[PDB]
Amino acid sequence: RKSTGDNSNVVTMIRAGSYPKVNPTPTWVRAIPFEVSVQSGIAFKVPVGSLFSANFRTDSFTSVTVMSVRAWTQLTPPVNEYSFVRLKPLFKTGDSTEEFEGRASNINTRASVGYRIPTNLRQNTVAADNVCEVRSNCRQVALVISCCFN
Amino acid sequence: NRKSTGDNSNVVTMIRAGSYPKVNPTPTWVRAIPFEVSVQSGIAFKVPVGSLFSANFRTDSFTSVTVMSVRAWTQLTPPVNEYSFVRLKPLFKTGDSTEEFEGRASNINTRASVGYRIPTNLRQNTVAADNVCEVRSNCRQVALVISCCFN
Amino acid sequence: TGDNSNVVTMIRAGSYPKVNPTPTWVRAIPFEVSVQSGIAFKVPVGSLFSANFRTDSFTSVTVMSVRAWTQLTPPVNEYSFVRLKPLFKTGDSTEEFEGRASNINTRASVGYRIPTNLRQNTVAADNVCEVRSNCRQVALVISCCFN
Amino acid sequence: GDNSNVVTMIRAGSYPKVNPTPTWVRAIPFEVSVQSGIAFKVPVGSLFSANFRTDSFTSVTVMSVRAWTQLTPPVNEYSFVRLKPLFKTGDSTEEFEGRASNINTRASVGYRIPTNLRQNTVAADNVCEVRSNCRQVALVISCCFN
Amino acid sequence: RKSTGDNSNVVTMIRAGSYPKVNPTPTWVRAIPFEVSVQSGIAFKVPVGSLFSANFRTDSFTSVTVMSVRAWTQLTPPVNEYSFVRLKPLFKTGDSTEEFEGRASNINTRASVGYRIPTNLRQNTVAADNVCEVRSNCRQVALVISCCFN
Amino acid sequence: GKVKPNRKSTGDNSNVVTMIRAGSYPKVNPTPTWVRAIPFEVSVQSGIAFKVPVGSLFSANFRTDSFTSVTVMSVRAWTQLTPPVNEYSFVRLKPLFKTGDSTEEFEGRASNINTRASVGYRIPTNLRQNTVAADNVCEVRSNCRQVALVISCCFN
Amino acid sequence: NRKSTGDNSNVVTMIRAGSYPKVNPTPTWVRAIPFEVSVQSGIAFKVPVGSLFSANFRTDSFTSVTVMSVRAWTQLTPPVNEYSFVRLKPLFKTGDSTEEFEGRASNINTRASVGYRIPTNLRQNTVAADNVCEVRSNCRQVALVISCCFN
Amino acid sequence: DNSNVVTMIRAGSYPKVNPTPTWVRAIPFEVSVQSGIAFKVPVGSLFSANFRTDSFTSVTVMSVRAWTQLTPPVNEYSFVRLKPLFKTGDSTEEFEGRASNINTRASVGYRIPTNLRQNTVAADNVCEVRSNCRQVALVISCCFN
Amino acid sequence: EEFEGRASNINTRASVGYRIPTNLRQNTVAADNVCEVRSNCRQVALVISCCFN
Ligand SMILES: [Mg+2]
Ligand SMILES: [Mg+2]
Ligand SMILES: [Mg+2]
Repeated sequence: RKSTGDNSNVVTMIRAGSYPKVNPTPTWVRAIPFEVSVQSGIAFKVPVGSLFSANFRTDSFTSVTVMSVRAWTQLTPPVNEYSFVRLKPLFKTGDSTEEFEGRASNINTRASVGYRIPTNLRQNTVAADNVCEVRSNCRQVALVISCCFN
Repeated sequence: NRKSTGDNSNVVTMIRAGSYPKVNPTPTWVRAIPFEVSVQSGIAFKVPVGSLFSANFRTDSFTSVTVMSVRAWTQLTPPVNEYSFVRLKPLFKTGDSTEEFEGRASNINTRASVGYRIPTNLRQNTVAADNVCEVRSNCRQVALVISCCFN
Repeated sequence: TGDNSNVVTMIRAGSYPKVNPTPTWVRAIPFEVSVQSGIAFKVPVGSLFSANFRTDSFTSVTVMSVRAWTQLTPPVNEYSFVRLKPLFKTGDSTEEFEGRASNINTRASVGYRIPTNLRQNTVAADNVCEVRSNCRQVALVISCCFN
Repeated sequence: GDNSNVVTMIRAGSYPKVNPTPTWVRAIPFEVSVQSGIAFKVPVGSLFSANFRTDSFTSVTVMSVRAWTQLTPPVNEYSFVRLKPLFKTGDSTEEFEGRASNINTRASVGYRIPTNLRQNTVAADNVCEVRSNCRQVALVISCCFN
Repeated sequence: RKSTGDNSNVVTMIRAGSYPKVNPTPTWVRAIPFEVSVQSGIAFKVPVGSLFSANFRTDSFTSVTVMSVRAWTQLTPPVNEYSFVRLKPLFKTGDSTEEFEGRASNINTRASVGYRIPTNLRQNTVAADNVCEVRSNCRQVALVISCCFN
Repeated sequence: GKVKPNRKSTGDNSNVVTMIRAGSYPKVNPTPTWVRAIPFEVSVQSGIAFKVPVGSLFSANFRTDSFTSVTVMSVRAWTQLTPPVNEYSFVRLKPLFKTGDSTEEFEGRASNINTRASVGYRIPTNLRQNTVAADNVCEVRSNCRQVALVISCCFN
Repeated sequence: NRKSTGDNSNVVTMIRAGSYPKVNPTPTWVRAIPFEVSVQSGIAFKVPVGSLFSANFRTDSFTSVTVMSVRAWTQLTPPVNEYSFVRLKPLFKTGDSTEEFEGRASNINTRASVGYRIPTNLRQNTVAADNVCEVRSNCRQVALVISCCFN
Repeated sequence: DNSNVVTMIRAGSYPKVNPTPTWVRAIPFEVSVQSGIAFKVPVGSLFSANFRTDSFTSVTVMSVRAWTQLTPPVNEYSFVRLKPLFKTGDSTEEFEGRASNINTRASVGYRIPTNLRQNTVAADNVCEVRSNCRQVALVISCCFN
Repeated sequence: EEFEGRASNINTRASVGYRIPTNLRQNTVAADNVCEVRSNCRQVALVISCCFN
């Protein structure tokens, strides 16, 4: 039968009022997953521009406030080795020297690690800027960046 | 309660991330899209859903949308001696409606406003080729604010 | 003790309200169909739009539940029965909701409710369901929302 | 049951009492033209039309009448509108008047018909006299079609 | 009288009454398992018709309301890669763009995605229709679709 | 106990597709069992019992042609046609079992000629084994030439 | 009241019967059937079900019976110097058992008894041709008492 | 108890037995009746292999119920009377019942008090039946012994 | 019924089983069979909870 309260099955009028405040191009909190190629014994600078793309619905943005960064190895490690990945946060005001590392305990398993950016270091970064250096015995690294597009 | 409320520190801190989660590069997005449409005095006007997908709204990677409710305002002044008015007639691919949700301005200098909610049992996707509602008014332009889910 | 005035009273009206000259209408529409022995009859949604029901002004409707009764006596020695197979534009069903009489002189009846996820609009060209019966006519009472 | 996502059987019983032409409580919006200094008699027939889904009715029990000035007033003047209820058993002499305190704003007033006077009216009957300095008055009539 | 306040070991009479409502062809809520072949870099469209088959006892149905969809990689991934799988729901009233993706964190383990269809999109579907686009680096994906046959 | 409160409702619902963080591949079964009330009719001669074949339960008309076995739980019967002139309808059921047929004659008679007669019987749990198309459910005697059955059973 | 000292009356009364009820001229009747069986030394005797069906038990009208529990007693004195004993090996059409539920008398002049219950999942009907169990005993006769459900 | 295999019974002394016990029943059987003529129902009708009671020679009747088994004469509503009978003395009641729908059975029954519940053999009569329908259906609650 | 079970790790066994309802727990002899077994693996290992009698 379905209820009649009221009635919940047909269009109903909305007693709107004054025109509100609008914004066609609002912000957007997201977790952007993407991968990068990494060489052995060399750090790779993760460019912020990768966060802007139609593949994420974010190419309408030009700046992004990074909150946290997480990385997983995306390919198998060398023979006899265990996957490992490292993150060195970068900042326009001053690059860091931390090497947040994670090593797999099962060769067949990924190695993972992340780092949170404190509030006092949460600013906008443009495509030209770099998020962090990535090091890994695996040739590709899977990244998942929590950030705020604006 | 209270205290730290998480971490609240001044430098980067490690995250003991684990197994690669479930991700989605192209998620959904619930939005309130504002956009205008020109109208003539005496003729209805079908609002194309294709107006909701546009780079002006960041809703450009989408091809389908589920509309929840529609609200309309007269964007321009009415003719001389008249009070603004605006009508909305919901439209559905399964069967157009005959409602004419109408609102009128009680002050000539003020907008007319009206809107309608779409019940859950009629909230299916619409693409660019589909329509939303017929709009009537004595004002030559109508401002729409449409609550919908992009997917 | 519950009566108000005996003369007209003023209404301190305000700003012109939101109005709708053509509202919706939740109804229970009764109508009959003619059914042949052993042949299913597609009930046309267009039957619901008619001045006989004050619904000639609608072109769409949301059906909620369908109830059916046999309108005429069944064949000799037989008991009445009636069957409803829901029909949907998105995918016809194969259910055969059947009710039977226990007294030859009595009507057979059965109905089916439509879940909220399948309650979209239908126009005259569409069909509600299939009807089968040993009786030659079936009386239906369709609960529906005109809009 | 609502939680169901498919059709479910109904164990219907006796053929119920039915009515293909039921009644309907409505708020009917429409406008009427008015000349300066002349009262206009509102016809009940303006309530029976396929613009209101009511062309299938012939009688209606009016409950309350509300009016708003639909067009601007004369220069220098504030809008006003009056209503004199009319009844077949004897017209009234009240002039329920409302005025706008801002020239750009509509003037509004309405009256309630008491229970004892809520009888049917037909297309030839008249609801009330409308007076106004604006040339068109919008009316909303809460009534019961039957 | 059963067996004196027990479960009884004998047939017992039922005082049946009027002939009830009946339905020889009732609805059926099911969780259908089946596999689909997926190649590299291309999306496969899952045909709703795969749900109608005598291998699921459902060849008597011509329409079905789908509720949820779960995918699992059915074969091992390419050398050095971690399995993954994506799911893009499809609807007649408007295909979606979500690429619900799930990856494996162990090369020898499956990757699992799943997505639920809201109620307002739970309409029937026939064999000619489709359910979703499947992507995966594995040559085959196992699917378990929770649906309602009617 | 105290199952009185609570509500759940999946914490309300939404309007768009949502991800499911599925896990391991579950256990599955493409050809599961099915509990059913199967309605069908059988023709009866006057004063001659008719053995109801179990094979009637397996038919595409009931969506069960894919089953070759079934466990019967309860049998209910109704006279499907009018009785003889001057007679009140009646129907008898005699349960049949492979391990030993019964001699019961569960009988129900109409108290109005225009009305159906009805009766049914319940199979105890210690007799609810499987049956195939060739086996029989019960005998059916009646004064009406057709009997309507509704057999509550579990298709496996 | 009414008839003055009714309810527990010494007179006939009227029953306001209604619709004709569901009848069954051949119900089931659960029983405890006592009967004897002759036994030879060192030889097992298969007890036939068709010993439950006899006008001596009013059961000549049944053809099938569901056995629930079997009980046995030595019906004649045992050999010289011996204590009575009796053994039961349950038999089933779905598969014969190998148990030997045995009893013995602690006084030579006293009967030896024993029994076994049939679990629910094994309580199907049995016809005359079938067997219930095997009986062994040093006494030339055993008395039985079977709890069974005729139908 | 709750198991799936035979279990032993620690039986004791041989118990009291009875191979031919009593039996409480609700025997149904039909009898022809002529118009304006009462029919004496024979207790013998209660002893038959159709009821499994062919082994009883006596029975204690407790209550008798009757339903018209065939349709009534044209224009007439069905009815049926019961007159209890006893060896110690026949009664003169006529517990009557009349159908309120020509298509419906007429029904009436009577209950026997404990002081009149002695045994009756085949040659004994339970009651006289009268009706306008040529056949009457009887359900007798009785204790076979 | 075809009660199936698959392994989420290639190196790991796939497992599944079925319960027999009380009403179907009769005796079975050597000639009888218990169930059919299908598998892509060449050898399957069983564990049958049963009551010998
Ligand atoms: Mg790795
Ligand atoms: Mg005005
Ligand atoms: Mg009669």
